[PDB]
Amino acid sequence: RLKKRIFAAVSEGCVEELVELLVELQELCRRRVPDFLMHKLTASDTGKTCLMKALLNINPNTKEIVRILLAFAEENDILGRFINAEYTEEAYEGQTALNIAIERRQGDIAALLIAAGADVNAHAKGAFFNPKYQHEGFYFGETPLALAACTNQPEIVQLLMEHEQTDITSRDSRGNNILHALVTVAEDFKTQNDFVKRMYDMILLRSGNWELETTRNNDGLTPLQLAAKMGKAEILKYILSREIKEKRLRSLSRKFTDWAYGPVSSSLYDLTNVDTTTDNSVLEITVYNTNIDNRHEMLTLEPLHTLLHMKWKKFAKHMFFLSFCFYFFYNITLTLVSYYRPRGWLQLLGRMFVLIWAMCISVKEGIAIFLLSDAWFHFVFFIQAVLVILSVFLYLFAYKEYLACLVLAMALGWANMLYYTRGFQSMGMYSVMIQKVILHDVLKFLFVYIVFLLGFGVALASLIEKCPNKDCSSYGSFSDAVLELFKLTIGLGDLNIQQNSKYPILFLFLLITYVILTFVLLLNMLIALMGETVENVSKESERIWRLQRARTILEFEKMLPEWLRSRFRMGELCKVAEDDFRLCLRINEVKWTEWKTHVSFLNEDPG
Amino acid sequence: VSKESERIWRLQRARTILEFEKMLPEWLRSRFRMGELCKVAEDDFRLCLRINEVKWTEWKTHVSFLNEDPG
Amino acid sequence: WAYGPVSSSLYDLTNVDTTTDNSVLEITVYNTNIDNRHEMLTLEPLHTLLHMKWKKFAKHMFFLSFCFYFFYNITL
Repeated sequence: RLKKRIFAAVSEGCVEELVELLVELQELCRRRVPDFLMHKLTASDTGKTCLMKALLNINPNTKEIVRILLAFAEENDILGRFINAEYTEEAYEGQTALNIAIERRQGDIAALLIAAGADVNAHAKGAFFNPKYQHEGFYFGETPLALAACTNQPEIVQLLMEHEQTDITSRDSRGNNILHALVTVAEDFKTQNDFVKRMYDMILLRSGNWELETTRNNDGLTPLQLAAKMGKAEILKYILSREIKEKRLRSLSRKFTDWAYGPVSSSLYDLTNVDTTTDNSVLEITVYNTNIDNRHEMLTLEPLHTLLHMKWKKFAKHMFFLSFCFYFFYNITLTLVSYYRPRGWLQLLGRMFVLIWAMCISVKEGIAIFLLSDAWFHFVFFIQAVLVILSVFLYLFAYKEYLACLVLAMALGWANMLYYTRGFQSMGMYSVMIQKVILHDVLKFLFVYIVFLLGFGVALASLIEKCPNKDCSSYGSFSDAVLELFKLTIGLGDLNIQQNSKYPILFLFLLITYVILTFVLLLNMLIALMGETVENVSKESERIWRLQRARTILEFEKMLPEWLRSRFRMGELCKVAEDDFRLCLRINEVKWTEWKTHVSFLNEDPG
Repeated sequence: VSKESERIWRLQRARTILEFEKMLPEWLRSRFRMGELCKVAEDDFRLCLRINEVKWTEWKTHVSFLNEDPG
Repeated sequence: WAYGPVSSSLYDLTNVDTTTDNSVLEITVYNTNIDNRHEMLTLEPLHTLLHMKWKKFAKHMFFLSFCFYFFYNITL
């Protein structure tokens, strides 16, 4: 009944005199050696001592209870194993008094424990701090530094870094260091007020070198590629264009102004890990990522935009339109060889051309298809090529049923040219909105309409008597009924009433109701809906088209052999510091509002 | 209309849910019983429904809570 | 439960959960004389109560009734 009394007196905070008397009694009992104090001061079931039970429930009189407690612990020479005590439950392992004094936003007590000999590298390698599914657990970095930096306490970050025994480059269980943590936690502006970018900048500057932005966690990613894999588009915009104006820490930046004269200036970006020349750059990671849905804002940043534009107008234009010409001639050869079928020096060339190009397209699509909306045109290309090659196989055999496969393949190619219509911005937006429309509405409308068509078809075909003058009625079998309904929908047929029925007024009522239901209702309703969609799609058409063109550019860049890729090599070297020599990509600019005396630049005389 | 379509649809689905909940017999309804007890005060024991949340703007020292160690 | 920016509020359901004569959920839903039910079925415990009831049994019962109706109509 002593441990419980101590716990109650320190948690309730109703008085410090009670805990004073209880500690006096405890010392008197101890006067009759430190392990006794330990086992009588902590809870064995959950490892938690009195300091944690004191800091968890802070009352306006806790700064005295902490002082008295650690003073008593020092007067018996146990302060070490006491202030450094850690949980033992398999759920919050490793937690200490410092994590609790920081999570409760207490600064004074935080410094009080830091100065007394607390461990500043306490790894909270628990199951509540390294969770599996969110909303049950908080992952912050598992170090008091990262916990003081993720809950927006700059004062404690300064006090922790100004220390000596602390370790800034420590890596936790998942592999992350403090910068991977700040990248995994950064959310947005509308929901975070942009405090993580500032802590990133401060922590980076307080240790000036590339030691923190080069290490890899257990997936082999740096804070840059880690900000690109996840959708973090604000920290990426910060890191890609980070200009530092100080003198000694200028080699830490990624954009150096080097030419400025008046309002005109020529910034010189950096491309050391952004230009698809390594294992997984930031460009390839940004483009091929299909799990973020925020690629609207990540392919418009500073060097990525111009990198894509330069790659495009350097070789992707040529390769794209060359491939389009090849496809067009392949399809015209197909169409002519089919139309002029049999019901030579040049003809054999056409047939071998069709064969080899179908084989090539099928091979390429089978290769590219194993690696997965976004890429169904691969499926369409594959089906068309397979149809052509199967038809020619069956033709070289003793078969005449090849015409079906041939004409189906032909029609599929002519309807397939809409994929090569994405090379033109206007036409690209056009094709994208066509596909958006067929996804949005025509599918629902077709489902409903087929339901109605088949229902009323079987109804009308049942109402008809079987007359033995076969030209007596037109709604005969089920097929004829559904066909007459289709024609009367697209407005070609003829609506007559003397249909050999037995209840002709009922026949007329059903037909008029079908005509109403579709023609007046569904078509006009769908037209209004697709009026609603277009007003909302035209603003993202350019974005989705730009992302598709980026996919195409990076797909083409892989077909080239080694020496050509070494030959293009966007961007040229630029000595940046004492000895840096980083590749770069110059981007000129003009700004008429921010007038300033130019101090930082690489070259005095502008060129 | 597109701005109130979701509202009217949600209200219709609510009507349907509550319509279905009355067809079940007694013991099944006693078996589902959304939400679990939670001792709230000296002796309160009110049924409850937990709803987790995340807020990055209003920073404050936490004083009021039922269970000290988070689970 | 609050720890950092994450926290776990624990609402109350003593007269909001269709277990009495006329609760607040049933009164809110079956009321046909207000025309303000746009904003009353999106409040704190009502929204999640409806969502949990739905994904607990109304999904099953709804799809089962639809299947019964579809087979009845095809037989017809």
